[PDB]
Amino acid sequence: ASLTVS
Amino acid sequence: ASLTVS
Amino acid sequence: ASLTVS
Amino acid sequence: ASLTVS
Amino acid sequence: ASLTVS
Amino acid sequence: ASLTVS
Amino acid sequence: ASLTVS
Amino acid sequence: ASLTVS
Repeated sequence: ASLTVS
Repeated sequence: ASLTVS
Repeated sequence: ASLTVS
Repeated sequence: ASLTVS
Repeated sequence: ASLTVS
Repeated sequence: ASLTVS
Repeated sequence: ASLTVS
Repeated sequence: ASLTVS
């Protein structure tokens, strides 16, 4: 699972 | 901007 | 899922 | 401007 | 919703 | 520095 | 959510 | 130095 922020 | 969780 | 703001 | 949640 | 950069 | 989104 | 770099 | 994401 992933948490992506940009 | 984008925050993604999955 | 996503939160997008721009 | 746009806020999206899905 | 809020996007902050600083 | 910070990028905050919520 | 928060991304910090310092 | 630090990279913090949450």
